[PDB]
Amino acid sequence: AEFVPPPECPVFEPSWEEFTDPLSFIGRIRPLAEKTGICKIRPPKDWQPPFACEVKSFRFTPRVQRLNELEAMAVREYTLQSFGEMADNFKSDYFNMPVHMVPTELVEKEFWRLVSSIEEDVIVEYGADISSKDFGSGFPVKDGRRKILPEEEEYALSGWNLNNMPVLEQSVLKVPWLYVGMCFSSFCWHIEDHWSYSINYLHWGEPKTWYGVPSHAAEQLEEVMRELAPELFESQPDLLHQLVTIMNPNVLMEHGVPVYRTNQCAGEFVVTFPRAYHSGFNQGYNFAEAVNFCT
Ligand SMILES: CN(C)C/C=C/C(=O)Nc1cccc([C@@H](OCCN2CCCCC2)c2cc3nccc(C(=O)O)c3s2)c1
Ligand SMILES: [Mn+2]
Repeated sequence: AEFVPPPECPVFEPSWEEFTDPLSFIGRIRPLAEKTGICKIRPPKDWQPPFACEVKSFRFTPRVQRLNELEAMAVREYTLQSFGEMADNFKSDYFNMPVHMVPTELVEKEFWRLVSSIEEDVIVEYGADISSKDFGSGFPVKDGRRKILPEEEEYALSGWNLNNMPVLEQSVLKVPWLYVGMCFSSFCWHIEDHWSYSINYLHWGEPKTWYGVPSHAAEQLEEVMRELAPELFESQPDLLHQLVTIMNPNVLMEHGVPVYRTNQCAGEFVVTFPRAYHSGFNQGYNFAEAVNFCT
């Protein structure tokens, strides 16, 4: 009856030589990582970019998420600090223990029980899709808006700074987004527009739990998802259906869809490959930055 964790996706720990350029590194790991849809990359231990958001003025209105909205068939303004106090209070009250003592496996098991629970109605909030143009990127940027210390210039010029990723697509003829998470805040199964790659960096906080499906199984997932979707949504275009495609990974696994998981911890990157379906949820109060790119 309880959730069975999918197998773990690949984790790479490049040396300083292998860490010189993200595009080259991703191209090298592609033979393996494209067979798992997602992978995790741990930078060298000394690579520690400072958090460069304007924390004093960081204010936002998160969106309300009802975990069991599919089975069942608002706007308060926070600062970073006040959302964190709300987030920690929620999780410690929910589990009756300090937030850092809750095992990742237990939050994962409870999340999926809640998504299918018809008797318990859990509602959470997600500071999602915050533009880095609003209060700045979490990475230091040579934009002139904020001041960069000498020890920070290396990170402003790093290829792994998400503001320095190639985002322009080649054809005959984008900015990173920010995510402030709390326990159980989540994202539904989707692929990126134009089947792009995405790269995701967790600046700080509790882990972000991911699930990924390799691209060779994309059509298989789509058929399972539409076979099991409510009939009212069955004929909806993909771009709209993706707004509500919450589905337990074990259900996909029972239909033969390969699924991998990972816990992305603070300071780690997750890369999603072209047409690799992914979904996930946050273990607690955290702060992530993400951008789409093409190769
Ligand atoms: C594809 N979804 C729309 C399906 C809906 C899922 C859902 O139920 N709730 C939800 C709430 C807020 C944002 C989003 C998605 O927003 C995409 C961001 N994009 C740029 C800004 C404008 C909108 C599109 C995300 C995609 C994504 N992918 C990887 C990791 C994360 C993460 O949160 O860490 C996210 S969040 C989802
Ligand atoms: Mn995505």
